[PDB]
Amino acid sequence: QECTKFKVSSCRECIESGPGCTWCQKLNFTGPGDPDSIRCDTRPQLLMRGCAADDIMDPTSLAETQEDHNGGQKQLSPQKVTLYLRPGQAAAFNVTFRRAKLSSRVFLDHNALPDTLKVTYDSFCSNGVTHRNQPRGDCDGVQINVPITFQVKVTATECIQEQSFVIRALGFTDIVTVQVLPQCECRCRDQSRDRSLCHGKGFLECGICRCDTGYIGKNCECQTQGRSSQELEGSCRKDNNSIICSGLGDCVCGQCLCHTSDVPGKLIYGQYCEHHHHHH
Ligand SMILES: *[C@@H]1O[C@H](CO)[C@@H](O)[C@H](O)[C@H]1NC(C)=O
Ligand SMILES: *[C@@H]1O[C@H](CO)[C@@H](O)[C@H](O)[C@H]1NC(C)=O
Ligand SMILES: *[C@@H]1O[C@H](CO)[C@@H](O)[C@H](O)[C@H]1NC(C)=O
Repeated sequence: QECTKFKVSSCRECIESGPGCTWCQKLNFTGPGDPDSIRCDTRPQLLMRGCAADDIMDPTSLAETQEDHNGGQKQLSPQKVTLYLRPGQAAAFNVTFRRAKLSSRVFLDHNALPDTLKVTYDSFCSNGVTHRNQPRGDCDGVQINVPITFQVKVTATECIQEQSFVIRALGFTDIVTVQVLPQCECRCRDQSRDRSLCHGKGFLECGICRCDTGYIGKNCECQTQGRSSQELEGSCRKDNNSIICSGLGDCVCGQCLCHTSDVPGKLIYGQYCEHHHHHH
């Protein structure tokens, strides 16, 4: 929790909806009556609905760090950082400053960023003052050979374009190079290893079948044979102002297939899944 979403139709659209949002790519996850957007929810919700660990798509903001050989750099480490940023979720990483002669007071800052990137600093000073969530790193009472730590937190407001920026301690030539990359795309299972997926009449895209022309259904199971995909839906809805199969079933090649329940003695029946029995 929490995931706010509206009629999401792809894994990326789900990820973009907020850091609490995750996407279930499980084949047939959306049973009768359930639209594609049910695939997008908080991790605990999907788990509870039977989405397995390998089927929850949930890329996360993260930092990778690299240090050059030695000399290299002396005072700031690490020398290279790569961030993968999911919108709304901070990536955190630590920069160490090691005084050599100067200076007693040390500030940490970065070059101007686009409005899409928010950066704050925690300062873990040795004197031992602590600052948190500040626009700049700031430590007084810095001493030679006793390293100080700054925690850098970077948040993107969108799926950003790959860019770089630098972090520097004021008065020093040292550079921390920060590579910034988006983390918005899902790594989903494609249909390469099974020609029967989506009945071999559509493309599998993070659990959703995108059916070839002349085929409809969650699994592309229904050939239309030019009966319009409308005519077909018409025998699944009671009136033009009503919803298909009462919101409780799928229109499967012109006929409602109703949600089955594990609850005794619940039965959803009728031409449009309109009869909701509690005593069957
Ligand atoms: C998905 O459901 C369809 C029912 O139309 C079925 O043909 C297919 O075997 C199912 N695939 C799974 C569970 O992997
Ligand atoms: C950075 O260092 C601080 C202070 O030692 C520590 O509490 C924090 O967990 C570190 N942050 C990361 C991202 O490793
Ligand atoms: C009937 O209602 C559906 C519901 O969305 C709509 O797509 C369609 O425009 C309507 N058709 C006519 C001709 O009334």
